[PDB]
Amino acid sequence: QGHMKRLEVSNQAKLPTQFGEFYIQCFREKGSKDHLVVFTPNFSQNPLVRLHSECLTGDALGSQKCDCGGALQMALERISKEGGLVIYLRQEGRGIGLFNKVNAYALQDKGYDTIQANEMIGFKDDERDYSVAGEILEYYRIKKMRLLTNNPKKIAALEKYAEVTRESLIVCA
Amino acid sequence: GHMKRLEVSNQAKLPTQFGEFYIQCFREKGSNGSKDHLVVFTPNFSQNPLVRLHSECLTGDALGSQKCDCGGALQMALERISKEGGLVIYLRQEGRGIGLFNKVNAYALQDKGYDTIQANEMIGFDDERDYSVAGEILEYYRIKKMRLLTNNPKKIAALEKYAEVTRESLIVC
Repeated sequence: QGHMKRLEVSNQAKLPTQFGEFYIQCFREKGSKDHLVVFTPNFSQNPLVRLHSECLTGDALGSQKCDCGGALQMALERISKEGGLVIYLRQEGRGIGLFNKVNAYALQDKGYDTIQANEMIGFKDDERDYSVAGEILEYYRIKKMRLLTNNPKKIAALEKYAEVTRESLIVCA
Repeated sequence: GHMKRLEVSNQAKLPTQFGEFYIQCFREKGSNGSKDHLVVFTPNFSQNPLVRLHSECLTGDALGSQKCDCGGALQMALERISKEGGLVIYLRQEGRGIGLFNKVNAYALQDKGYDTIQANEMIGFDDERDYSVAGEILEYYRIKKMRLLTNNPKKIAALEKYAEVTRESLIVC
């Protein structure tokens, strides 16, 4: 589907998974990051949408940490039963990346407290931008949606691209 | 703290559905955040440890894909190192070093029934994966002998340069 302001869209492809049959489609922001949307063949005019920030440990390694453990899996189970999309953004560790997140873990392991840890690695504010997700929503022509999130910054960002109903994602509560 | 090509994080504990691992991030110095390689390992592994040199594959690794290209491979390797002792060296080299965007387009061509010669040409496909950073990781952990869980002669051939390698076959499908 071509390009829209340094965002390239791949063809869609079938992906059979243990959760069921999805389509996937890559959105390459050129800079340069390959985001992915995973969607059920049919979804409604008010689909369940999960905006997921990459978390390698929870997503791929079966982490049991509450930071992101089980979250991707829960979202894929939910869109599978109910229809919808997962918008998989490549923004590991709130935008500061895996390296720093691993050091944050190791600081936690040694028993530093939250503020000491942040201070030592350097993480000031959450550096994530979600406007790229807005473009993906326009591409699929989603006007209203149920967003699976407990993050008001994600809610706040997407409400200028569509009508958002919040829905909580409690994996670890 | 640096090495030759890589910067190394602190080691961090990761509790997983497979057992308790340690993880350590190896970042290519002067990389944007897209070369944060990760080693996942069991505490105090042997002198002939099981090693999986894993090329990032989002669909298999994170999305529960049932495709034989990479479906189940990461899970199998984590189950195995947890029982036997060892390491997964997770290299950020999605799509044979060509990337996720191209991989999804390659999938879409297979969906349409193009044959393998046709798909390659149309995608613009050489296997661009370098494994020499895995060598520095092996040197860092002082691994001079290993059982390499793979069916790829190029992975074997490359790691033979740094250590004595015994091949172990990976059977997922």
